[PDB]
Amino acid sequence: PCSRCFARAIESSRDLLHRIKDEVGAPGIVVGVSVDGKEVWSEGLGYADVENRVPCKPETVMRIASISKSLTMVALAKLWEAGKLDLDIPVQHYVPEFPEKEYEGEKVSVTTRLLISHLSGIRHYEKDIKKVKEEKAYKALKMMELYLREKFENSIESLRLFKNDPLFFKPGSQFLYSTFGYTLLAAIVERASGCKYLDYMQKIFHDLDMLTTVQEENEPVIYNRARFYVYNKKKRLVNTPYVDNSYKWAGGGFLSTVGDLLKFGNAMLYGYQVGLFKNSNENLLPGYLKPETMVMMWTPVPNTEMSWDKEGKYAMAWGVVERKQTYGSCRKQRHYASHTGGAVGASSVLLVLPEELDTETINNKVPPRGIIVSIICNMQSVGLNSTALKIALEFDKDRS
Amino acid sequence: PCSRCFARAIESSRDLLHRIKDEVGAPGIVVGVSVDGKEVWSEGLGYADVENRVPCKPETVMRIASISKSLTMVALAKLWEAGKLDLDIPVQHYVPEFPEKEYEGEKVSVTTRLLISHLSGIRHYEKDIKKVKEEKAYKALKMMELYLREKFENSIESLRLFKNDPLFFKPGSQFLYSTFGYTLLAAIVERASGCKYLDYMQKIFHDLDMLTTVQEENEPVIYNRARFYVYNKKKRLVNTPYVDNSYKWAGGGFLSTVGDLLKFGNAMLYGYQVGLFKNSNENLLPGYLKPETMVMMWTPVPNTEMSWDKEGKYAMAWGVVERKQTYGSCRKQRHYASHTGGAVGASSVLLVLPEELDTETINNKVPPRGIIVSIICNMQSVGLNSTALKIALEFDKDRS
Amino acid sequence: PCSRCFARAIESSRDLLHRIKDEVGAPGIVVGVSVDGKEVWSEGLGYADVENRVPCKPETVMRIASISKSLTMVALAKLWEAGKLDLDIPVQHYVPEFPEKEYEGEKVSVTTRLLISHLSGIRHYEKDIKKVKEEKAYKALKMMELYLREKFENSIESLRLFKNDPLFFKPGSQFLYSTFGYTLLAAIVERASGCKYLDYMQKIFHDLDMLTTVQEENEPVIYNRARFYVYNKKKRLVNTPYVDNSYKWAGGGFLSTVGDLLKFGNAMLYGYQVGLFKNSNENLLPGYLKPETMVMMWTPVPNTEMSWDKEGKYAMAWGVVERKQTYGSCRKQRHYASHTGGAVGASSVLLVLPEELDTETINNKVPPRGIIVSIICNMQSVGLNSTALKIALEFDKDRS
Amino acid sequence: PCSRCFARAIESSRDLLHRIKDEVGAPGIVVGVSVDGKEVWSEGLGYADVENRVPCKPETVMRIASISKSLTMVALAKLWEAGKLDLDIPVQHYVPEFPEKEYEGEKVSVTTRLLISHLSGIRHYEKDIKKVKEEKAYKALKMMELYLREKFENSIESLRLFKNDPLFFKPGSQFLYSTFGYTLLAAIVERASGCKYLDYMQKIFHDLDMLTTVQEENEPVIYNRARFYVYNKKKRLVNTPYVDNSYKWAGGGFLSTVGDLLKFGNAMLYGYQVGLFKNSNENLLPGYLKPETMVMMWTPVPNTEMSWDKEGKYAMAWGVVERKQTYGSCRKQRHYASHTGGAVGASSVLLVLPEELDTETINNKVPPRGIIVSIICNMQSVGLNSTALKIALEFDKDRS
Amino acid sequence: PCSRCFARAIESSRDLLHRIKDEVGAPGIVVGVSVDGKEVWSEGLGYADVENRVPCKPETVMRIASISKSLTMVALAKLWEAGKLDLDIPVQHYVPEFPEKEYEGEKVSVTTRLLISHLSGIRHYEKDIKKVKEEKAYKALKMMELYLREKFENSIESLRLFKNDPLFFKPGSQFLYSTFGYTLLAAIVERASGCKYLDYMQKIFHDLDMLTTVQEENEPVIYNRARFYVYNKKKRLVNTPYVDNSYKWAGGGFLSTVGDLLKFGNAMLYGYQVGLFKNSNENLLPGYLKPETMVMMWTPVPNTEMSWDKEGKYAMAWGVVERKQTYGSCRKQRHYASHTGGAVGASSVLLVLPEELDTETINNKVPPRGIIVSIICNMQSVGLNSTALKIALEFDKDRS
Repeated sequence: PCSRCFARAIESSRDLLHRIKDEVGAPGIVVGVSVDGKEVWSEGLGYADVENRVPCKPETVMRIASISKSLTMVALAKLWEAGKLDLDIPVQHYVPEFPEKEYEGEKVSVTTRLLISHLSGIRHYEKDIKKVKEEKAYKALKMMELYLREKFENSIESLRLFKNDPLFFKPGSQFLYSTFGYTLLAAIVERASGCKYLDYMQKIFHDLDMLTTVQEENEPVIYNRARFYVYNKKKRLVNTPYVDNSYKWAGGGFLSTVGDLLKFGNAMLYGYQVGLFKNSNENLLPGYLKPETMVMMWTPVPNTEMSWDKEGKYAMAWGVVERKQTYGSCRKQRHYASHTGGAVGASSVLLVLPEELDTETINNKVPPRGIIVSIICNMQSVGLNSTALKIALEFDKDRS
Repeated sequence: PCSRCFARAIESSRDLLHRIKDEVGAPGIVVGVSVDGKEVWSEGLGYADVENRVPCKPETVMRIASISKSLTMVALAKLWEAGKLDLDIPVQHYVPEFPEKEYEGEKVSVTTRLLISHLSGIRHYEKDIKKVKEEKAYKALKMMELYLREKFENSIESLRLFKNDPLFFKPGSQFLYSTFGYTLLAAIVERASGCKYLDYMQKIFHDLDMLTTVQEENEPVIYNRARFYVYNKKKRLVNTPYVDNSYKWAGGGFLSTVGDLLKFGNAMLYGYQVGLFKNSNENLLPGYLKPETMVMMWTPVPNTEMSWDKEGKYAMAWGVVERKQTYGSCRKQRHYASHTGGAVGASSVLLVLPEELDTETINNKVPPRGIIVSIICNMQSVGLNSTALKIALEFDKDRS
Repeated sequence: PCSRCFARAIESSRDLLHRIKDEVGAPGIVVGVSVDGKEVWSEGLGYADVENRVPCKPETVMRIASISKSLTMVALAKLWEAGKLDLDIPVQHYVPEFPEKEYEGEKVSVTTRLLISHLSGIRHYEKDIKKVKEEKAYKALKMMELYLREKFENSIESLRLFKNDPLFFKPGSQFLYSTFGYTLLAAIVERASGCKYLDYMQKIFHDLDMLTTVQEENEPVIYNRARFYVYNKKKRLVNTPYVDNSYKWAGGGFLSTVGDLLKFGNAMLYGYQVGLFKNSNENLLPGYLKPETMVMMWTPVPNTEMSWDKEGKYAMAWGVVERKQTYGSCRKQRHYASHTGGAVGASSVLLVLPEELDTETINNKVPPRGIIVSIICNMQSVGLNSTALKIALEFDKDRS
Repeated sequence: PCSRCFARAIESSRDLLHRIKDEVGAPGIVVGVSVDGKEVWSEGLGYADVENRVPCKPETVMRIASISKSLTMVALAKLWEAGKLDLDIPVQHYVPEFPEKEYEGEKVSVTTRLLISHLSGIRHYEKDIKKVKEEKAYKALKMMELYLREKFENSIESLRLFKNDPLFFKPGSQFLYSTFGYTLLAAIVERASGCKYLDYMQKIFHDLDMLTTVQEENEPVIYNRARFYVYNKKKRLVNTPYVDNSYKWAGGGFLSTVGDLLKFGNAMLYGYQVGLFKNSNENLLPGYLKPETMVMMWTPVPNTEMSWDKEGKYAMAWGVVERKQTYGSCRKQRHYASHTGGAVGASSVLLVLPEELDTETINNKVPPRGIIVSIICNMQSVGLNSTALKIALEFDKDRS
Repeated sequence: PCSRCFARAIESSRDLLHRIKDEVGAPGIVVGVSVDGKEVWSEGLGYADVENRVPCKPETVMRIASISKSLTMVALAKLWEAGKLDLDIPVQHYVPEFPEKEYEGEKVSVTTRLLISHLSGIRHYEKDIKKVKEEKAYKALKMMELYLREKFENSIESLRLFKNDPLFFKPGSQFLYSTFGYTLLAAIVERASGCKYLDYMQKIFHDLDMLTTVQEENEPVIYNRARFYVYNKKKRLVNTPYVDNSYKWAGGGFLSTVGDLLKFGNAMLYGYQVGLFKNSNENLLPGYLKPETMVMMWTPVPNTEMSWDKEGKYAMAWGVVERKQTYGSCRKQRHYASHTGGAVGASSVLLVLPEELDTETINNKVPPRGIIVSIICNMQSVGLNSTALKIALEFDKDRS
C-alpha cells in the first residue's frame, strides 16, 4: 500500500527530472527523496562518466559545495553548545594571526555571528572593490582564484590568500556572500576544539552515519567517483579543468551521495521537531542538537538576501522562507528551508519541507515529519531549487 | 537466427547514438538502417517535442535539407533519360527569364551540369564577393535570407532573389556550394516537363513508395511533426524561430521519415547494382534508372570538394569516396556514397555502403546488396557522417 | 583450422600475462598480437578504472611513451625522403633560436643524426652534471620536471626549459638517453615542413590508419580513457598525480590502443621486407618507406647502449638485436626490434620479430612475414620486454 | 527460489572482494559465508600458489592466527564448565614453574581472567619497556622473535622465552595485547586437563566437525596447502621466509579452511541463541556450551580496546560491538562479534552477525539465526573487517 | 491468444478513426472489421443523434449509397447465372418503354454490360451537356434532383425523369458515372424476374443473412435509425433537409449496419476463393456464386476510371486495384477491391483485401482468407478509402 500510493508522484518527479535535464543538457543527474524520515525513491539518469560509459547510480559521488558550509555551521553549533565557543567575542581571541582591521579609520571588530550571515564584509573572489560597490549600489537603486592548483597543508596557511585584503564594507552593515569567511570559521573551529578540522568533521559524519562523505583529494582512491563537464564556446561537451580545493574544504571542498544528504536532512528535521513532541511522549530519543539551538538556527536575519529565492531571507547558513498570508484567497507561502550549492562542473541542492502540525497530529505520530529532497548534477551553473520544491510539493500532496 | 546474429551490432549502434546525442546535447534523435534491402532496426531516443512531452518515434517527421537536392537530381536524371532535357545546352533555352551574364567582360554560359556540381559560380547566402574571394584564396593557399518569412507562389518568382546578382567566379572554374542553383534547376524542371514541380515530385514519391515525404507548409496538418531547438547565448534550450522555406523546396524545403530515406537508398542501390547481375539471371526486374545513368551519377568530378569528408569528391549531388589502396598494410579506403544535410534547428544524414562483389557471390545472390543508414536529428549544426559510417561498418562486419 | 592451430599458444600467452600481472600487481593489462600481418588475438585483464569498476578492453586507451619517439623518427625519415631535411647540417640552420654551444672551449656542432641516437650530449631530467658524470664513469669502470603542470602553447616555447643548459658531454662521444632532444627534433620538423607538428602527425596517423592515436589533452573528451595507479609507501594502491605533457609530445605525450600499434608494426615490417620480394612479383604495392630508408633504420649504431636488453644496441629510435652465432650448439641469437616506453603511472612495449626467409619461401609467399606483439599496462616501472619476447617466440613456434 | 533470491547479494559480495583484492594487490583470496546455519556461497579468486599456477579453491588451507586464540578460549570455557578450572585462583596453583612477580615492590597475582582479556601486563614481542610506556602514554594523551626458527617439544619449554621478563604494567590496570599469555593459557590447559594440548584441541575439532583444522608442521603432508607472499622494497612479489610456530600454537599456530570457520561460527551462534528458544520448543538439541557461559562470553570488558573497530570493546577473546542508539534519526549501531587475525604472509577474519529476534519470530523459527562471514587471504597486513561487515549487511538486507 | 495478438492493431485503428473524425469534424462514426471470415472488432464513436444524446453503437443504421449498386450487380449476376438474362441483348427487349435513341444520327444500342460499367452515356444529375463535355475534354487534355421529395410508386415510373434525355456520348465510348443507369437495371431486373425488385432484394438479404438491411422509408418504424448533419455557411452544425429516395433504391436508397456489410464481403470473398480450394478438399460448401462468375466480376474494364483511387480501374460495380510491380525495390501494389458511397448527410466505405495464397497455405487452410473493413459515417463528403486501406494493412501485418 505504501508503494501503491506512492506510484503517481514518482512518475511526475521523474518527468520533472527529465524536463530539467533536457532543458540544461546535463549528461547525468541523481535524485534522492525521503518521506517522514524514511527513504522512498532513489534514481539516476544519464551517464556519470561519458568517456567510460558509466551510468548514473544512486551511489554515485559528486561535489556538494555549500553543503560543506552547512556542515561547518552544524559543527560550530555543536561547539557552541559545549560552551567552548562564544559568538560575539572578536575572532582575534581565537586566531591572533588575523590582523586587526579598521574601516574608514574607525576601529571595528568582526564576530562569528557576522561571518555566519556573511555580514563581516570579507571580499569574495572579485578583487576590484569599485566594481563590487557599483554593483551593490545599482542593486540597491533598482530595489528602491577559482581555478587554483596549489595544495594547502593546513587551514592556517589558507588565510594567506585574504589576510591582507581590506574589508569592502563596514561589518554588520551590508550582506556580501563570501567563502573565505568559512575558511576563517574552520580556523576558529581548529583553534577552539584543539583538534584538526578534518578529524572533527569525520567524527561528526560517523555520528550522523554519513559514511560516504569525504573531502576532495586526488591521490586517495574513492569508489564511484564521477566526472564533471562544461560546454565550450562551440556548444560541444568538454571536460572540466583539474582544480584543487584544499583551501575551500569548509567552502565547498566535499563530496557526498544523495543518501548522506537525506540522512543529514532527516537528522536536522528531527532535531527541530523534537522540542514539540516532548509533552506527548517521554520515550523519544533526544535530538542531535538542543531544540533551542535549532530554533536559533533557521531564523531569518534582517538585511540578508536569499539569492535563489526572492521570497526568503538568509538564515544561519541556510535559506528559510517563512509562512506568509496577506490577502484572502491569494498566494499562501509555505515554510521550508533549502540551500543551493554550485561548484565548478557540478551543481547540487538540498531542500527541507517541514509538515504543518496541529494539536491532534502530535498526539499519535512520530516526531520526524516532513519531506526531504536532494538532487545532484554534474553540470555547472544549474538551478535545481524550483524542481526540488515542485517534487517536494508533489510528494506532500500525494502523501496518503 | 537473423535477429540472433543481429544482436551485437545493434547494441554498439545504440551506444554510438547515445554517445553522439550526449556529446551534442540534442533533445532527440531517430535512426533507421536497412541491410541488403531489408529493414532490420529502427529506434528513437529523447523527446520529439519537449513542451508536450512527446517521445521520439520511428514515424517522427523532421527536415531533411540536402535530401531535397538529391531528389531533384533524381528527377533531373529521369527527365534526361526521356530525352526532354539536354545538359550542355545553355539554360536560357528553357528559362528565358534568366538574363545572360558576362564574366570579366567575356561572354559565358552556364549549363545544367555546372549547376549540379556547383560550378556555375552562383553566389551563396553570403553577399560580399570580396569576403568570399578572400576566403577561397586563403583556402587555396593553405591547401598548397536564411530566416526569410515571405511565401513564394511559384518557383519562377523565387528567381527574383538572385536573378540580378553577378556571378562570383567564371563558370566551371571553381567549386562553390550554393542553393539558388537548385532553385534554377527546379525552374528548368518545371519548364521542360510542362507540369508543376511539386506534382512531379509527388508522382516520383508515389512511384518510390515514399508516402510520408512532403514539402514544408504550415497551414496543412501533418501528423507526427516534430519541433526544432537551438541553444542560446546562455546555454539554455530555446525554440527555433519560425521560417518559410517556399523558395528552398529543391534546396531543403522537404520533410520525411527514416523509412522513406531507407527506401530511396535501397532503390538507388538496386539501380546501381542491377547492371551487373543481368548476365546471371534474366528474371530480375529492371531498375528505376538505367545502369548507364547510375554509372554517370556517383562519379567524382574533378575540382570539386566534399565538405564532410576530405577523402572524397563531390559527385552529381552526392558525396562519393572511391576505393583506394596505395601502400601495403596501410589504410584501405572503402567505397561509399553519402550526403549530409543541415537546416535550421535540425540535422540529417543519409549514407550508402555498397558491398564488394566477386565473381562467385553474384552467381547465387540477389542484386541489391549493401547497407543503408539514415539518421535524423532535431538540433542544428550536427555532424552525423562519422557515426553513420561507423554504424554501417559495424553492421557490415557483423553480417553473418 | 587457423584458430584450431592457434589454440595452444594463446593459452600460454595468457598464462604468462597472468604471471607478470601477479608479479607486479598491476590493476589491469591489455595485450594485442598480429601474425603475418593479420591480428589473431586481443585480450584484456583486470580493471581499467578501479573506482568506476570499468573492466579492461582491447579498445582501452593508455599512454605509450617512447612510441611517440618512434613515430617522430618515422616522420623525420618521411621528411628526409622528400629532400627537405639534411641530417648532417647543423640544427641552427633550421632553428636559429637554439644558441651555439661550445664544449671545453671548442667549437662543436650538433646534427639530427646525433639527436636521433642520443649522442648530442643534451642533458636528461637530472640537473647535476657531476652526478651524471660520476655515474657514467662508474658504469664504464664496471664494464671494463617530470611532474610539470604548465601547458605550452607551441613547441618553440618548450625549448626554454633546456636552451640555456650547457652540454654534458662532447657531441657524438658518449651515449646519453634524453627526451629534450626529441623536442628539438619536433621543432626541426615544424621548421622544415612549414606546418604544425600535430597536424603532420595526424596526417601520418590517418595515412597509417591509426585513428585512435591522439595526444594527451585534458579538456577534449576521449572515449575509453583509462586511469593510472601507483603504490605508496604503505603498499596501498593510490591514484597518479595529475601532470601535463604538452612539452613531451614527441617524447611521450601520446595515447593509443593495441590495434594502432599492431598496424604500425605491420606497416614497418612490410616496408622492411618489400625490398626483397620485388624480384618475385611486380604486383606488390610499394611500401610506406623506401627499402633503402628501412635498411638505414634498424641499423645498430656503435657506442650506443640498449637499456632493456644487454645483447642489443640502440638503432635509430629502436632497439635492435642482431642475429649472432659464435660457438657450436651454443646460444643462437634471434633478430628482432623492440622499444620499451615507461611513463608516469603506465608502462608499454612494442616488439617486432621478423621471420627468417630462405630462397624458397619468398617464391610463393606474401612480403609481410613476422610476429608483432604489443602490451600496454597502467602501472609504472614495469618491464614487459621479456614477456613480449616469450609470447612472440611461442607464436613463432606454434605457427602451423 | 533460495538461489534466485540470493542472486544479487552474491554479485555485490564478489564485487567487494575484487575491490579489496585489487586495492591490496593480494595474489589470492577465499571467501565463505553461511546464512541461518546453512552455507550458501563459497568462492576463491586468484592463485593459491603463483609458482605452480595453482588456482584458489574453497578447500585451500591457510593460516588463521587469532582463531587459535578463540579456540583456546573455547577450550578454557569447556574446562571451566566441568569445574576443573577456577578463574580467580592464581596461575601458580596450576603452573608452579612460573615464578611469582612483584610490581613496584608490591605483591601482585595474575589470574586466567586477566590473561584472557590481556590485562595481566605480560609483554608483547616488543622488548623495550620505555618505548611501550611512551606509546601508551601518548595514546592516552591523544584520547584525552616473530621470525623464530627453533622447534619447541612441549608447551612448558615455550615459557622460557618470557618467564624471566618483568611485567610491564600492574595486572588488571592497562590493556596490553599479547600472545605469550595464550601460551601460558595453553600450559594451564595442559596442567588442568592432564592431557596434551594438541590432543584436547583435536578432540574438540572432531566434536565440532572441524576436520581440516590442524597445527602448522612442515614434516607432515597437508593437502591443498597454500603459500604466502610479501612485497619487497622494490614493490615486487617475493616469498615469505620460512618460520616456525611451535611456540605460537595457541597464539596463531593453526591452519584451517573457510568451511571449518563457518561451522565454528554456526556452533557458537547456536550456543548463544539456544537459551532463548527453550520456552518455545523442548525438542531442540542442547548447545555445545551452556547459555550462561555464552552470555559470560561476548560480554564487553571495561578498560579494553578493540583494535580493528573503535566502536567496540574487547570481550573474552572476541571483539563485540554492542547495539547503541543515542539520537533520533542518527547512526544506529548493530550488534555483532568478530575477530581479525594477522600472521606473517597471511591475513584472515571471522565475523558473526546475530539477527534481531522479536517475540513473534521465535514462535515458529529454528534457534540458529544469523549470518556468518569468513575471509582468508595470503597477504600480510590486510584489514578485512570492513569488507566482511559489508558482505554480512548485504546478505542480511537481501535475505528474503 | 487471438485477442492478445489482436491488441496492438486495434489501438492503431482506433487512433486512425479518431484522427479522421477530428479532421472532418463528423459527429459520429462506426467501424466494423472481420478477419478470415470472423468478426474481431466493432466500435462506434461520437453521438448518432446529437439532439437526443444517443451515442453511436455497432447496431446503428445509416445510409450506404453505392452498396445498393453493388447489391444490384449481385442480383443481376444471380439472374444471369440462371440464364434468364442476356447481357449483350438491347434493353428494349426487356423494357419496351425505353425509346430507341440515336447518337449523331446513327443507330446505336445500349446493353446491360455498358450500363454496369457506366459506358452507356446516360446523363448524371448535371443537365447541361456543354458543361459536361467541356469538363471531360479538360480532364482528357490534363491527362495527356438530388433533393427530390416526390415518392415513386413503381420503378417503371422512375424512368420518367430521364427517359426523354438524349445521350451525352456514344455508348461504350467514354466513361461517365451515373445513377439512372442503375434505375434502368432495376427495371430490367423486375421485367426479367417477373417479381418486384424489393421482394427479390429482400430474398437475397435473407439468403445472405443481412437482416438489418432495408430500404429508406419514412413511415415504417426502423430501430436504431441515426440522423445526418451538414455544416452551414457559418461553420455551425445543422440538420440535413428531408429528402425522398424512392427513385434511387438501386442507386443509394438503402440502409444497413456494419455487420451486414461484413457478412456480404465475407460471402463475396468466399465465392471468389472457393474455386481454388476445390482440389484440396471436396467437403467445402459451394459458394453463393460460381467461381467463373466471380472471376468475371472484379475484372478491370478498359477506358474506365476509379474515382477514389487513381491506381485502379472500375470493375463491374466495384473498384479493383490489380497487383503490380515494375521496378526493383520500388512500390509494390497490393490487390484489393473496394467501393465508396456518398449520400446526402452521410458517407460510407466497404473494402475487401484478399490474402496472397501460395501452394502450401491452401493445403491446410479454410477457403475464406482475407480482411474485410467497413466504415460508416453520418457526415457528407467524406473520403474514408485511405483510412480503411490503412486499417486493413495494419490488421494484415498484425495477423499472427
